[PDB]
Amino acid sequence: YEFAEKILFTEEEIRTRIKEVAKRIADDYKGKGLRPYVNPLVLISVLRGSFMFTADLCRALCDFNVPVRMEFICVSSYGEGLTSSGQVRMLLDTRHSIEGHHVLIVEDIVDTALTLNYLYHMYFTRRPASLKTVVLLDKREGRRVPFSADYVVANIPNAFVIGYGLDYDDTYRELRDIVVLRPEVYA
Amino acid sequence: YEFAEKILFTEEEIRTRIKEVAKRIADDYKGKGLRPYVNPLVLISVLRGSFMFTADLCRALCDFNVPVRMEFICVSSYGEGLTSSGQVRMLLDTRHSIEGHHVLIVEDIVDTALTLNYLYHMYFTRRPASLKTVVLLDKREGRRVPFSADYVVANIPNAFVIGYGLDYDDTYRELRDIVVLRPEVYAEREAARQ
Ligand SMILES: O=P(O)(O)OC[C@H]1O[C@H](OP(=O)(O)OP(=O)(O)O)[C@H](O)[C@@H]1O
Ligand SMILES: O=P(O)(O)OC[C@H]1O[C@H](OP(=O)(O)OP(=O)(O)O)[C@H](O)[C@@H]1O
Ligand SMILES: Oc1ncnc2cn[nH]c12
Ligand SMILES: Oc1ncnc2cn[nH]c12
Ligand SMILES: [Mg+2]
Ligand SMILES: [Mg+2]
Ligand SMILES: [Mg+2]
Ligand SMILES: [Mg+2]
Repeated sequence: YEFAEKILFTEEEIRTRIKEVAKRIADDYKGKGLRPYVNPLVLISVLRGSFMFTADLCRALCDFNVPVRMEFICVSSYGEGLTSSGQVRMLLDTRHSIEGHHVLIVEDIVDTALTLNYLYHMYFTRRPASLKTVVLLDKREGRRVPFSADYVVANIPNAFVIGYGLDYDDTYRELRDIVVLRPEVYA
Repeated sequence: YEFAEKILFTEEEIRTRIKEVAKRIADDYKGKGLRPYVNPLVLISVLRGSFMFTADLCRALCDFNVPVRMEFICVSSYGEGLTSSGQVRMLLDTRHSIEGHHVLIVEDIVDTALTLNYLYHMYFTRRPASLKTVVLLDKREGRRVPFSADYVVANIPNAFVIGYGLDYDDTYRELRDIVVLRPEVYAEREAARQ
């Protein structure tokens, strides 16, 4: 791992926390009567980074018997200095309607929050029975617009992290652990 | 699982198998000199069902120093049914070009092979340095079109399997094990869908 300045979390620590987050979620929804086919917890996994987080979480949720529905969405930048408001081009949206459904947006990391806030406001207008967010890493200090995630696996300083789905120039997504990219490397 | 007729593979087994499969891929691509940034093995994950196998496979590949670049594409065929629609819907293609690059398509299951047959043909014309496929499960007793994947984790009998990314009407994708869905469960649902 000589491209990393430090180890933030190992696969094990990540695993543990996810299970804790999943258990909290399960309790929080114990009342909503979530049932397969008719009333599942919809996970709108925001591609690409979220793919790894989403895979381990839906399984943790399953441990706690939470019936889920995976929706993968792919967004795209309109270009630098074109929106500011975090507007993104929807390349692939949910296959099913979220209207009347309990929805949970899944992101691997919230930093400036521009996109996540835009998405939250977007799905919010589609009238789901409820709408919350789960994010693996939260850079609380990086906000460019105010935004609070309902569930967070870990808060992190403003370091550039990689691994567990997170990349730098499309590299390192496959790492089992979350680490900090060495400044020597990204230079 | 009360909705299951049986469990074909548990999480542990799938885990060991993916591990062994990754070692093979590692050895096989050794001579290609895969390197991060300059020459990564391009993994094309076929959403949606491929998401889980893809997540665990790239990590197993990482265990063997295989640098990968991830690509998620989406193509639909069975919809929320039990049988192939026949047609394959290209809803999302690669972000970047695969030309000149070493590419490996990652699929959860190959049955009629209409999907992969469609994919392989599309990508072959784009001239990648190489193109191979890895399928978690092969229901070889189901081809509508011929297709031989370069890596198969497991062969399965002709039965509807769910779990580990694989669904029936967007359900059961989160299971840890791969199990056989009872026909009385989808039958009741299909009827409800009717
Ligand atoms: O709040 P922000 O400052 O936007 O930081 C977090 C976002 O950036 C990343 O997505 P990215 O652009 O890397 O897409 P990716 O998930 O496909 O890698 C990450 O994957 C989160 O979406
Ligand atoms: O070999 P074939 O007979 O083509 O069938 C196998 C394909 O069908 C399924 O995808 P589906 O269309 O169900 O979409 P999904 O991955 O999004 O569930 C499966 O996930 C493979 O893509
Ligand atoms: O530190 C970080 N690493 C990878 N992707 C992101 C997104 N925002 N900030 C990031
Ligand atoms: O057994 C099966 N379960 C889920 N997807 C598919 C596609 N082909 N065959 C299926
Ligand atoms: Mg992201
Ligand atoms: Mg990124
Ligand atoms: Mg598929
Ligand atoms: Mg399917």
